[PDB]
Amino acid sequence: GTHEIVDRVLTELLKIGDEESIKLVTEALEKGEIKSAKEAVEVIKKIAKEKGLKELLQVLYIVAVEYAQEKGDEEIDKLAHEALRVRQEL
Amino acid sequence: GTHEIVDRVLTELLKIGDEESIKLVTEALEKGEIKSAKEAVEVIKKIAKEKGLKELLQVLYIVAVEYAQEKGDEEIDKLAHEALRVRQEL
Amino acid sequence: THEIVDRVLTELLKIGDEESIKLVTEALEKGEIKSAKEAVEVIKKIAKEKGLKELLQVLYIVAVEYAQEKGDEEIDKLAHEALRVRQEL
Amino acid sequence: GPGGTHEIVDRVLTELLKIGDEESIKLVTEALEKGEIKSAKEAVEVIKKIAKEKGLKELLQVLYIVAVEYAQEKGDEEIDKLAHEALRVRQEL
Amino acid sequence: GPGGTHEIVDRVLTELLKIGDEESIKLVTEALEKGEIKSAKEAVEVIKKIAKEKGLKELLQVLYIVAVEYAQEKGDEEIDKLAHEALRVRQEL
Ligand SMILES: [Zn+2]
Ligand SMILES: [Zn+2]
Ligand SMILES: [Zn+2]
Ligand SMILES: [Zn+2]
Ligand SMILES: [Zn+2]
Repeated sequence: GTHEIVDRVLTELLKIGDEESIKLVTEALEKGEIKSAKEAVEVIKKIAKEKGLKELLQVLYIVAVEYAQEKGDEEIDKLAHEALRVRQEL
Repeated sequence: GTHEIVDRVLTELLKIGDEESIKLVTEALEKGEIKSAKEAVEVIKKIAKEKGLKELLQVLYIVAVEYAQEKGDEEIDKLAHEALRVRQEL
Repeated sequence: THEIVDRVLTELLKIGDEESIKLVTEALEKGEIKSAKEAVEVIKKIAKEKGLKELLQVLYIVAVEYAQEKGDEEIDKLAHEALRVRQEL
Repeated sequence: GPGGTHEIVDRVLTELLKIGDEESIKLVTEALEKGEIKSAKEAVEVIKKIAKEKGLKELLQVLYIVAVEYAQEKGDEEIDKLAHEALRVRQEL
Repeated sequence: GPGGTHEIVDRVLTELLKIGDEESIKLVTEALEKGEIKSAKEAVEVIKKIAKEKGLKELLQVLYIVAVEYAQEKGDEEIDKLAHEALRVRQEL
């Protein structure tokens, strides 16, 4: 759950070589800050808004919206769209 | 249903950085208008024909034929081919 | 029923082959393609006459993956003919 | 049998088209039409030797990828061995 | 056994071909051929170690992706933990 969102975000960040978001996301994971898939999205969303990381929010939208689709989870879908909104409003 | 079409369109728009189409599509989604995948294709195709958005229609054709293929939806398949006809007539 | 032509147009789009999209969509409009086999035959014939190597490339890939998916030996045979027609242009 | 034959050969041909390698395409399609390839294992073996003879590191790369993924799919340990062989041939060129 | 070893090693090689990392391909094939690997988990540890000692950032990126997806497939928390270690080792290189 936690790792399912986080690990995929990490993988997608490596593909675009966003090394700073990789560092920040992994820290949040290791700080014990993530206990659910839902928690992963809000934490990663918050981090990206604070540091102005448009590509992190793009990755986050894609990963969460597919996780929500795959699991039938309406809450994750909401956070994914809200991530893009943060991305727009940067 | 609705989000099945819209969310993949947004994901594909993100992959090519079509920031203009992303604005319009999430705007259409947020406006509570779209109640079905068929309405999703209709609204996006009409947006993109009005604005002359070749890349949106291409993404629309692909997302909608593959959705119509998966679920057996003759109406959506028709709408995808109409998306493509408008694009070629741009 | 026309699974093959849909996958062909998606691939033609990526390479921006608007002429093949046109000619392929025309064949679809007229009711010509009602099965996988007729999909490959009609598209291969159209690519042979109009001299479209890129269409035959796309058709081979699409047809051969379709054949593998469904275990359809006649489509496989058709896919390789389209490749041969390409190699002789 | 031809089931495994075309799974190897057709995916190799698909990948060669993607990189535009007409030289390999002609070499593989002619070996297939000449009856040189009657099983998955022979496909790998024939394409591997063709590529070694002509120094086609790009064809061995495709062959390795297609063969090891087929070997994992079918649990075929002989395809897997040939696949690693293809990679070694590529590496020694 | 050899199944899990090759599921890890073979995909790493596949991904290394895609980025053209011939230095890593050689070091990985060398470790495979030397019977130094009995399981998927050992494959990850040995590849992670080589990549640390030779400073191979790209091998570690490939290793994380291969190992973390294998771990998800197999419900294998030990291999997941290795995958994140591989990313940390890359961060310090
Ligand atoms: Zn993990
Ligand atoms: Zn959604
Ligand atoms: Zn259609
Ligand atoms: Zn074939
Ligand atoms: Zn192997």
